[PDB]
Amino acid sequence: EFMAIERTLSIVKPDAVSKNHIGEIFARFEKAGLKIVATKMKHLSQADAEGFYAEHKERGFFGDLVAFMTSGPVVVSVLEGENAVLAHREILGATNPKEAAPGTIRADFAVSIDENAAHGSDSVASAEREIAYFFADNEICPRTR
Amino acid sequence: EFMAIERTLSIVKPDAVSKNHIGEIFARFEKAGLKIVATKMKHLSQADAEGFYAEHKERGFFGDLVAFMTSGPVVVSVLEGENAVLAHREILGATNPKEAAPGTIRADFAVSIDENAAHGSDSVASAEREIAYFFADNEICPRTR
Repeated sequence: EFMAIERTLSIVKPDAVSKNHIGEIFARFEKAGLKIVATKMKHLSQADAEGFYAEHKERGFFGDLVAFMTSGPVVVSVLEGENAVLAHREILGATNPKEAAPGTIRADFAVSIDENAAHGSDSVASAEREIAYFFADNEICPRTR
Repeated sequence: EFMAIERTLSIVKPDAVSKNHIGEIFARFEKAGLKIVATKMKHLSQADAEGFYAEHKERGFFGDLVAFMTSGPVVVSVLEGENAVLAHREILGATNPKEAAPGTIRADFAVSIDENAAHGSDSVASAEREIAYFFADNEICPRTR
């Protein structure tokens, strides 16, 4: 081990779920050495989505964001690995798919920032909050084999 | 539509989870036209596994099966699509990896029948039972987009 093991939140957003890219996206996580240690498919209620993005409730984009993130089922996951927060963001690419590097999830599975295929926690601090929002601690499944 | 839409249970077993093949296996489901309409990662308790395989509780292989299926986390999913029960079994390949056709999940991710990477429901009838074992009806997430 050379970097601290971290946990970060992934969401496969309703666009990428609807286009059946869950496996492709998961496979990218695993290829990069991250471990999926929790996952569940959910259709977010309005309150679920509003609570997750509560920091931004007064922002102009909030309504559309909440509508999109409740428009179809998502997959929420916890990814574990060395340097996971930044490693995940590297795989994801830039938040804006138009700026995302070739071969990244945003570049390959999205075209615009409003529907950009996947979420990743921005920081170690925000990951702790985001994971706790969707998962009980005892829901997370450490590897035992 | 030319065949009835069916739902079937998938389990990515503790071996394939431990070797980080969840994405690869999911991607195969989606490539074959199946939709993941529910999924969750779980570490089965002894009672969970014994209840799922209750038909076989008096069989000689039962103890080892239960030990294996509780040895690490699994991913349980519901797959939906035309002819899904048999379509899933075609992707999985023979239950015995030594008999499984090249390019199937059992052939590619397993070597022996006791730890054979993945479960698929045997029939429409057993799928109904198996899905109901792990999922509430309202847990399943129909596509809305």
